[PDB]
Amino acid sequence: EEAPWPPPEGAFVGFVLSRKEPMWADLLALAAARGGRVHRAPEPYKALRDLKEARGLLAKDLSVLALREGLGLPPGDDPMLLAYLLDPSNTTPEGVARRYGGEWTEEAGERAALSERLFANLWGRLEGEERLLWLYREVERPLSAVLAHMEATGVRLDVAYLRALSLEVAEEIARLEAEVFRLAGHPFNLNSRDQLERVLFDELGLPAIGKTEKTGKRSTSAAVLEALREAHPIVEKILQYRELTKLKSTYIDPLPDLIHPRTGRLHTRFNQTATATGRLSSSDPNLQNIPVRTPLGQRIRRAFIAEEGWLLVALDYSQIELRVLAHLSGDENLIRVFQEGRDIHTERAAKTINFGVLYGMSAHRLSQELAIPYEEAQAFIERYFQSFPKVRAWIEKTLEEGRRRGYVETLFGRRRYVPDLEARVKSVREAAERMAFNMPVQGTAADLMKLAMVKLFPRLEEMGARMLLQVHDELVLEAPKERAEAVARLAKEVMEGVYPLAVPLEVEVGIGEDWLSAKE
DNA sequence: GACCACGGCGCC
DNA sequence: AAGGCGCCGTGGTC
Ligand SMILES: [Mg+2]
Repeated sequence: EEAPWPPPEGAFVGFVLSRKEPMWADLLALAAARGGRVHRAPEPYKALRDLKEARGLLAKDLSVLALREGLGLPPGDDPMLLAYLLDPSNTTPEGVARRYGGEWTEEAGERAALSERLFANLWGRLEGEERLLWLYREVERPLSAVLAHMEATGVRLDVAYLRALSLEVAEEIARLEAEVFRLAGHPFNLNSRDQLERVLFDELGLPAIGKTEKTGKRSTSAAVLEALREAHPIVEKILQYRELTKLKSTYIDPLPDLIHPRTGRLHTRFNQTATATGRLSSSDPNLQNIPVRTPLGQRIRRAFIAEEGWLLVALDYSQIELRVLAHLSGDENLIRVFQEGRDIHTERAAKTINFGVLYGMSAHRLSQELAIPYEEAQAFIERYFQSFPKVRAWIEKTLEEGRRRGYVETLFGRRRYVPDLEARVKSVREAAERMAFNMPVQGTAADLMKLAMVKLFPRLEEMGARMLLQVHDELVLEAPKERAEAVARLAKEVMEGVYPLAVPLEVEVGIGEDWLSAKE
């Protein structure tokens, strides 16, 4: 089938990177397949200019690499997206190939022919799946182009500020470490939970409460240590040591070393086929779990800044999952609460209760994750459902359907297969139930945010603004100072009106020089 | 160098 | 708020 480069327009592309991150990868090889032919590019970088779109497996990644090189090469069809819609457990090329009629190799030509062949089969599987096709055409496929922009754009980071902060935190860690070592009566590796275990529960003879899941060792987690916060001063130091080292090792130290030499910015990856619910994920590095709660966490978030002459615009959906719950269940009362613009919670304290049913929390975990009366905690949970009968009925209906079909679905029909709903082991069955009825909620919220990104992106391009980050129910944009206000106002409207529900969606928006101040 | 499992923990 | 994730250091292996 081998023919000379270039391929005819519309061909399926195959490509090989030196490493998984497209912003950092060397393009080792490039090929394309179509009409019973395969075309291999003599020089991949040059040949990249001959393509009009990236059609094939991992299309977005190639598109990002093209953007890095200053080329406009939007991602198109991608068999990975079709398979992910069919079954969100389809997360890798390896598995999708083996499942739908091929083998994922390390040769571009074969990857091109594979892309073509797999697209043929998958597109066949999606016939009759009207709603899955809608998600593909209206959400996933167009979203892939938005994600490519975000990845290639990156976000600015105050490196010098983080470098200075590292030295400050290092000294405080030293202070905690030396103190812990004194109390232990000896020095040990504080980073080793095994060594720590022995020191706390054997040597210091402190009470061992819970056990680890897989190996049944005596846990040293924060939930456990919290309880011993008064039973020994060493516990206090250990918990402070944990926060500082976690944030230093995970964010403060690594991030500055990841600045791209061409862009001068930090670039993450937004993985589009990585979760069981339809959410995006972020990696290399993960920019969806940057610290925000503690004082030191806030210091770190301040390092994410706007380019000179620009401002960050931060938009957050308010309680989107609860609003989705109101819609899906059709519960009159819950719906009323939002319609009348009242704070559902008043309708961390009583909030744990309201945000509690979204995953069926343990009535016992209410006296712990909220410190209540325990026995009396499992007594108010009935009133919750007494006032929201349609919610219980919805949960019940969801599970019943999940058992019969073998899957649950979001408002738009995104599916997740949950096979353990009839497991004969209680703990397993019940864990499965929690996954099952959470996904229509978390998944619908993901569908909505994705659709909002798809609608918003073209509007931002028109205004010379950029989309930088998504954090599940949040967006961070970057706009020129003279257009920031207009951008903020427009984005809010797009997000709030993405897909009208039985209840309004509300969005909080802020503008600032950095990620933290942009909220306040 | 590389991979993995685990406990642990950061965010939504 | 913390079902859904990704990264850390440790500990073990090849
Ligand atoms: Mg794990």
